[PDB]
Amino acid sequence: MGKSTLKHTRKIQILIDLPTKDEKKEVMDMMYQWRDRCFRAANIIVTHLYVQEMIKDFFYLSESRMNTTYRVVSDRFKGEMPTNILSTLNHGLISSFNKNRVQYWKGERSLPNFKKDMAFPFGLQGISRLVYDEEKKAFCFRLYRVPFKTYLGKDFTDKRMLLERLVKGDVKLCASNIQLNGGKIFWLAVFEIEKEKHSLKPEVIAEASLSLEYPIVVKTGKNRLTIGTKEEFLYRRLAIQAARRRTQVGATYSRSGKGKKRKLKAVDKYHKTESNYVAHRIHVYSRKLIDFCIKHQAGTLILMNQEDKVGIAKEEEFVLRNWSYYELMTKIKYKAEKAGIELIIG
Amino acid sequence: MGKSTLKHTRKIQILIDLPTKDEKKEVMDMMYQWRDRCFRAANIIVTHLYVQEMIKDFFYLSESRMNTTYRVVSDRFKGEMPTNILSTLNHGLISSFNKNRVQYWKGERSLPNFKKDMAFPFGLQGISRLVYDEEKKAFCFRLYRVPFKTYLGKDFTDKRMLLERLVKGDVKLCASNIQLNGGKIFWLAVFEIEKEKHSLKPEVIAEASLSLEYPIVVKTGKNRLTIGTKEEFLYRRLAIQAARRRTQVGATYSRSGKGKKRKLKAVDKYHKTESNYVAHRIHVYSRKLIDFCIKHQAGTLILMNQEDKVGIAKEEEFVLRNWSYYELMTKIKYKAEKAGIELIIG
RNA sequence: GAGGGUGCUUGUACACCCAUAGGGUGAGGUUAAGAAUUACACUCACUAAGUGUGAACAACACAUACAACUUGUGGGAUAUACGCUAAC
Ligand SMILES: [Mg+2]
Repeated sequence: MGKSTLKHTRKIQILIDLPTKDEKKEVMDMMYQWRDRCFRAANIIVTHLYVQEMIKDFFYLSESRMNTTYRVVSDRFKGEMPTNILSTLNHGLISSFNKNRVQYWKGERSLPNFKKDMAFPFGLQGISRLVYDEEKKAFCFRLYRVPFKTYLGKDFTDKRMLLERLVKGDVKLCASNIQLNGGKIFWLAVFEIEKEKHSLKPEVIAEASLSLEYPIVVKTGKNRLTIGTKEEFLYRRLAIQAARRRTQVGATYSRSGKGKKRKLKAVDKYHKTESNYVAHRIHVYSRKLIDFCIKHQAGTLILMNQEDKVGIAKEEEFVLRNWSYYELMTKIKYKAEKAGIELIIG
Repeated sequence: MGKSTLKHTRKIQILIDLPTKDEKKEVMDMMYQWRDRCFRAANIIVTHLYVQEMIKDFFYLSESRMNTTYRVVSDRFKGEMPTNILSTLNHGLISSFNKNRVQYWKGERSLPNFKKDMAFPFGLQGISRLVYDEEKKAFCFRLYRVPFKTYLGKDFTDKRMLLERLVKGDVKLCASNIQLNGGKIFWLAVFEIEKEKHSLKPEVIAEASLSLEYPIVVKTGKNRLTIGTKEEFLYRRLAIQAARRRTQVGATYSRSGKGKKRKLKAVDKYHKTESNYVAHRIHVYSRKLIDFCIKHQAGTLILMNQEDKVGIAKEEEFVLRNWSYYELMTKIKYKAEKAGIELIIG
């Protein structure tokens, strides 16, 4: 079933917030050792859990589920590797194996050997002091008593204000991972955002137009969305017309005397299919327009129409022509009134 | 004595020799079943081998095999499929894993993942009663007590002599496989064919360069040959790419509600068309290069990969990019090793 | 009219067909609505295609010029192309 909360996966840049470069090098090598031990532990856990699962087929093997494996790996790596990271890795791998057990038994998928370059996971008990510093103009935190800062760069994307509510507590932080790539340290962070009931805000405006290059163009707030293309909308129509043309040409050069209905029923069918295709196109474009209005909570929509240059002359042609091409005004009004959107014709 | 033979893979189409279509469909269904069971068995083989290796590593750090893997795949798939396929699959996977054991423990490689669309193996013990039939104009042979006839058609020179060599026993067959594709059965045979003897003078050197506005330019002495044209490699491929992009844009409102396979049914054609086209053009160029080497009795050919102005800045580009674009070096190696011509890189 | 079928596999063209094939469906899954029912770049699968004989959507026979022929496969909305498999 669809969960009441959505999940967003992002990749922010985490950097050592320490003054001395020697401390930075120490933290870097300790992170690298962390990833090495994480790989070794993860491979050992996945193979051991496979052995415990496949006790039937391992007859030739010469001699809850958390405790034995986690403790064995712990005593193997006590003092040289943090314990909560092992706990998070073990929990994640057991979740994955419980998910893919059937596939592994049937033989569809082989056992994925986690390589040395795995993005090593970390739990909630490891991260600390996740607060936004205005003096540094960035987010800062403490991972396992190691200071760290965020270098989001020239990012205008959702990550910044995601972290804003995250430090504001509106978002629960899931089991996230630290990835190392080419000396760059990223935080593969999974945020759980509660799906608030999107209330159609009556005060925010939306403008929809019948452009020349795109059939529907919609503008709402600081976002613009194009709906289809002339080529996409016209490919099937051109195919239908070409089929009609070749059928008529073949019939005109075919054998007569067998009835005119047998000669033109294909042409009539092709005409009907062309009309039905355009109707389906109108339906799907209107559906996407209303859907975009729903997700942006645009409670007010205007069909800004034609009027431009105070009565300008006729151009080449308008894709979807006017608002009354295929009852398009009616279809949009219908889907709006079922959605809960007031409509103002323009 | 050194190896005087080079392994070559051949695709021989095989039709099913039963009178009516009910038996044909039954045997085709059984053959699909064979392929599916082979993929499952191969995956289980790889998982078991990796688990064995990691358990050995675990036991070493804390403080026969072929028979075992063959036995486990047997008892998992006895009676539903022939037995020779599983043994050859076992032996091949064991050879590959014994070769890559160090990398797999270290972690620089990912464990193999076999899918439902693989060729399944069979050894030289599968072919029985291989004889040319005069009434049916085909070679007939029984593979695991299943009759099969060869569909060569207009191949009165190439594969008709290689298989006529097999019945006499002059040419040896290594392990083969079988591919199944859209109602067609293909046999992928690995033949050990001796190298041709040609009059080659090692003193004469034919210079070939991956440069110019042509794909590969070769010359020696005073003769020159340009292998292919830009309009036949880059521009034609750009047409496939542009058609694919148009199809991808047009697939957002293609037939929806039927999964991503059908919504992308038109896109997938151009991914195989472009791959096949480039693999054929590289084949033709790689053959037209070794052809010029053979024609003037060139004993060794030099491949100068760029090396322009001893490390100069990047120009726009020259066709074919580098000397391993689409296995052009990997392909040139075998056409040189068989011919006895030495290959020089630079 | 693109693109496909048949002409051993791959490529170019070629004769005959198919082609709204970016289409027409079916099964499973998720979702909303009081319902009809919508949806699903969710999973999976089916379906058109040479000539003569032949009752037949059985089968058989016939069915082009040029070159290659170390292979199979996964991912790829705007990531520039990456990885798995056999062999030397
Ligand atoms: Mg064909």
